[PDB]
Order: sequence, then structure tokens, then C-alpha cells
Amino acid sequence: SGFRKMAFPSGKVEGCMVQVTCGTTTLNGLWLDDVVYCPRHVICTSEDMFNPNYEDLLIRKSNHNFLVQAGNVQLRVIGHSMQNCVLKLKVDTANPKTPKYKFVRIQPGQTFSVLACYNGSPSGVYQCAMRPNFTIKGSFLNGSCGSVGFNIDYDCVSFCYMHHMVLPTGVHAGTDLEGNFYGPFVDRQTAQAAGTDTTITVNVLAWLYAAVINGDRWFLNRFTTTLNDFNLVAMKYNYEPLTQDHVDILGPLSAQTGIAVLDMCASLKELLQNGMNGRTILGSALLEDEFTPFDVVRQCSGVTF
Amino acid sequence: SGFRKMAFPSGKVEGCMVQVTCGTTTLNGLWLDDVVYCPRHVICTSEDMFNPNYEDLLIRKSNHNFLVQAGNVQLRVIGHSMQNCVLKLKVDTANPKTPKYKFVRIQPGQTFSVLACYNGSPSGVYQCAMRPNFTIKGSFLNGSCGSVGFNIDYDCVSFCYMHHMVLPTGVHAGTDLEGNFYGPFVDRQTAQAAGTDTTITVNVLAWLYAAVINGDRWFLNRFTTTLNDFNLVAMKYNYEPLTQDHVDILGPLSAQTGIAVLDMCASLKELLQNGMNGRTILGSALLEDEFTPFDVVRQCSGVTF
Ligand SMILES: Cn1cc(-c2cc(-c3cc(Cl)c(F)c(OCc4ccccc4Cl)c3)c(=O)n(-c3cccnc3)c2)c(=O)[nH]c1=O
Ligand SMILES: Cn1cc(-c2cc(-c3cc(Cl)c(F)c(OCc4ccccc4Cl)c3)c(=O)n(-c3cccnc3)c2)c(=O)[nH]c1=O
Repeated sequence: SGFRKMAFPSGKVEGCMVQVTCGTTTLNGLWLDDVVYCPRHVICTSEDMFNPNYEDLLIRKSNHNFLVQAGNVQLRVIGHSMQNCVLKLKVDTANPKTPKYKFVRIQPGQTFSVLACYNGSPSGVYQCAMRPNFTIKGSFLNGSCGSVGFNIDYDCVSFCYMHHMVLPTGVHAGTDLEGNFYGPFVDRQTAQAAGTDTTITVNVLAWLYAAVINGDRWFLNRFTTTLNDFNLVAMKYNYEPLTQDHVDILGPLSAQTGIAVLDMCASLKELLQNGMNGRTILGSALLEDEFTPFDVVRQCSGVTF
Repeated sequence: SGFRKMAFPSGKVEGCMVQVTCGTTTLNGLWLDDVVYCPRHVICTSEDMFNPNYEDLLIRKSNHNFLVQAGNVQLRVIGHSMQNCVLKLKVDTANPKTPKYKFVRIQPGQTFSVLACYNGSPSGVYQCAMRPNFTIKGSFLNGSCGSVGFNIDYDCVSFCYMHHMVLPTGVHAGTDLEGNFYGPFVDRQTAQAAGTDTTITVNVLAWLYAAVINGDRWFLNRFTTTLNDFNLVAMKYNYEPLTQDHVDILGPLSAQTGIAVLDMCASLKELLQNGMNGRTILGSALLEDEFTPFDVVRQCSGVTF
């Protein structure tokens, strides 16, 4: 009963967060095995950020110019390298709290938990979605760079995001753990447009299934639609087109509730054309698109880790 | 930049979660030092729940009838006692991961993080508020009993909630860690009304300050009000009365933004009387009341733990 925006338990990631200092700049790093990962702009000063030559800047740094602390445990840096937009510092000690982990590049529309950190110390945890335009709508202040996003699969942490910057529009951009930005963005203080964003249709549908399961049912109607007819409405309202692959991903929820996917599409079509008429769904007066079908099933089934 | 419903990092609580089994019943317990805390209905069968005599039921249990596992570490039970609605099992081993902690009874309108658990294994973490009627709007499935709510203050975990039950209305009820229920509720399967609930006015005001800080400003107007005039509107819309103590708690946010508390009350009054006109505030089409003034300052200042 109930439906909340729920994050993964963050303990396994907390034990990997460290503080990385290079000269005047300090930010967050991720210590896994004997490597620390952090944004490469740790090597920049404020003046460098407008058109940094990162290869040139890194050449002026030696191992001993990087200080890494895990709590008050000082780590010794014995190597450094740059991979795309991330810096990898080899340290002389393997993190004893390293969880089972992998690095994943997530798809737009997928969700993950963010552990927001400052000066290497965890501050809070929240859930969010990779937007279709490869931004995230996070909560980040100065000093949060290097905070990571992740999913947890039983005992395995899949790291998918490292925070690098806030755009002038107030939305957030970052990389995977190989240092490749999501979206068109560069780690430079220069004008950068984010794409037109859209609403994640398959997630909205999943959330409507979650609502029915919890007893919010007023939006169910006697109409149906076709995939093609629904997608005409999706395009008008700036929703992502629904594909058969999306229909298939909703199969388990359709099976549990007995509501065909295209009938739920007919409900969503009426909500888009008519609004909510002052009503709410799972405590929201908007259509929510940051729960995936997997999220809904996990929360409506009680999967643990 | 951004504003999210943010939970505390849960690692310190994860290391305290255990599985408690008594006969057929298994649920979650909290292992601190050499004591495990859990709901006393762990000693009940389904048939006992309608009018249980907990003193009589506990008399039929011995130390060896309680099994406690922390992962695969089996704990030996060497004593048991009942305190109000909680059971305390003394074990032969102090939890080596016990954080600095205290037990707190929170006030209505205060927020806390919940670590939802199943069979002793953490599942997810979310933030929520103690409602004015002493329920919480959580996300709990069968098996979540014994999950705990908490706040973290640097290195100290203040445990304030243990989950006991879902009411027929789908809202959730529980105790403090001394086993005293919040609200009028009893741990019996019998009809139980929750009070009329109300909206947490001082929290809505805090969230409006958070919105201004983040650049959502359209609801600011040229009007003002008095405490008494505003409270006439509060009563009409089922908002808690605003007191001078509430005004004082909002002092820091007033000081940061330069918006007098009573001017923000004038904004809130207009929102209550006129609605949002199809607009949103911090991504919401409703007035949000589960952020306290402390929450807003923490998230808009970057406090870590
Ligand atoms: C040295 N240093 C730097 C940072 C840090 C750096 C950045 C940051 C990083 C890079 Cl590469 C940028 F190109 C950048 O230009 C922003 C911009 C301006 C104009 C047009 C386009 C763009 Cl993109 C900004 C940042 O945005 N933030 C931040 C702040 C608030 C919320 N989220 C992120 C923080 C830090 O945290 N710690 C630390 O020590
Ligand atoms: C043995 N056992 C029991 C539980 C367990 C017990 C309960 C539960 C506990 C007590 Cl004391 C009750 F009086 C109770 O009557 C509900 C009720 C019915 C009619 C009128 C008023 C009321 Cl109050 C229910 C529960 O509500 N839930 C639950 C389920 C879904 C979400 N949240 C909570 C779970 C468990 O999790 N594990 C485990 O082993």
C-alpha cells in the first residue's frame, strides 16, 4: 500500500565515496578496488574552465599533486590517467568496502538513485530519471561534482552516472563511469543547448498501472485505442512515441491487473485531452514519468537487495 | 539547483537491520548494541491478531523460540522483554556496526527517512512526514513490519519510527522506539479511525521559500496579510493554524530571501483561494507540505553527514 519515489539503499555506495583534492580544487571521487574515479575538471582552476586543454593541464600534474582521503584514511596516489572526461587515480590500497559492481551506460527514460555528496561526505539520496534529452533534474549545489548515480541488483551496484555540471537552465549533466557524457555536452563553460525534452510515455503508463494496483482507479474508462491512434495524441502532447517493445515491457503489469496495454493507452489519451479535472493520482496532480515498469513491479512486489 | 524529496543516506541503518523469527512469524528487527528491537506482534499468529493478550502470548515464549539473523550471522537470544508495543531481545553479541544513535519521539509535521525492509533485507529508502493525525503515507507491503524511520545528524542516527501496521484506509501506523504508538492506534485487528488530517502550513511556506530560491517566483504578489487574517483562510482550507513559533522557525529563510513571512503568507493565501491556474511550483501542481524549514535549509545549503 502506498507508492513513493523510492531510492535504492545507499550504504554500499557510501563506503566508496572519497574526497579528491588537486591544488585548490576539491570534489567527490568513487573508490573501487585500487582506483579512484572523479571528474577530470578536478585539475582546473576557475580560469581554466572556459576553454580548458585537459591534456595540457594534466601534464602539469604529478601523482603527488592528488590528495585522496576516505574519511581520515589518507590514500597514496601511485598513478593517474584520463579516460574521456574522468580521471582515474591508482592508489596503493584496495577499498575494503568495495561492493560487487559494474559500470553501465543507461538508456534515456531509465531511472537511478543519486547519492549527493559534498567534500566526500554523503548528504542525501533521491531517485531520478535520465531525461530523453540526456539531462537529469537533480538536486545539486556547488561541491556536488563527482556524486554518482546507481542501481542495485541484489548485491551488485551498477554505477551509471557521475555528476559534472549544471547548465545555465538549471538542469544537470554528467557522464557514465567511463567518462562519456550523456547527451551532447562538454565539460567546458560555454553555451550548450539541451535537446527538446519529451515525456517518457512507457513510464507514465507504468505509473497508471501502479495507481490501479493501489486503488486509484477513476481514470479508467470504457474506451480503447490503437497504437497508431494513441501515437497521434502522444505527438500532439510531446510524449515519446509508444512502440511495440514498450508494449511488451508493460506485459507483466497488464497480466497482473487484467488491463490491456491499449486500454490503458485509452485512459492516458483521455487524461491528455481532458486533464485531471481537479483530481489526483497517487498524490500527484501531474502525470508522473520517472517510474519505469521495473520500478513499479519492484515497489508493488517488495524486491529486496 | 533543483529541489527533490531527499532521504538521508541509509548506510548506518542498513547495518542494523536483522530478521526476527518467532515460530511461524518473521519480520524486521533493529540491532543496536546487544539488543534487537521489533514489533511485539512477532509473537502472534493470524488468529491472535483480533484480540491478542500480549502478556499471555509472551509468557509462552522462551529465549530459544526467537531466532535472529543478521545476514547469515546467527545471533543467540539470551533474554527477552516487552516494552509497550515493542519486543526487546537481548543477544550475546554487540552489533559491531552500531552507529552513534538515540531514540526520539518526533512531533507531527516533522519529516524522516524510512528504510523499507523485507525479511531483514533493505529494499528502498524514501522521505516522509508524520501527518498531523499521526499516520504516515508510506510505501509498505506485507513483510515490512519492523522497518524504521530516522533522521541523521552528522554521525548520530535518531530513530523515531518503527512500522507496525496498515489501516483499512491504506495509511500506515507505527510506534517510537520505546514502543508507544503515534496517535490513537493499537496493535490489534479492530476498527480504528485516524483523525481528520490537515495540511502542514509551516512546511508549505518553507517549500514556497525553496521555490523562490530556485527561481520559481510567479506566485509572489504585491499583497500582504496578518497572522489573524491568514488563519481565517487556513481554517477554511483545512490548513494548520500558523503560530508565532512557526513564524520564528521560518526566520532564517525570510532572512536569506528578503521575503517577510507574512508576505509569503499573502502568496499562500492567494494560491489557496485561486489555485495554480495550470502552473507548477518545483515540478508540482499541488502545494507540498512534507518539507520542513530545516529540510529546505539543509537541501538549499548542502549539509552533509
Ligand atoms: C572546481 N569545482 C567545480 C565544481 C563545479 C563545477 C561545475 C561546472 C563544470 C564544468 Cl566542466 C563546466 F563547464 C561548468 O560550466 C557551467 C556552464 C556555464 C555556462 C554555460 C554552460 C555551462 Cl555547462 C560548470 C558545476 O556546474 N558545478 C555545479 C554547481 C551546482 C550544481 N551542479 C554543479 C560545480 C564543484 O562542485 N567543485 C569544485 O571543486
Ligand atoms: C505476522 N506478520 C505480520 C505482518 C503485518 C502485520 C500487520 C498488522 C499488524 C497489526 Cl498489530 C494489526 F492489528 C493489523 O490489522 C490491520 C487492521 C485491520 C482492520 C482494522 C484495523 C486494522 Cl489496524 C495488521 C500489517 O498491517 N502488515 C502490513 C501489510 C502491508 C503494509 N503495511 C503493513 C504486516 C508482517 O509484515 N509480517 C509478519 O510476519
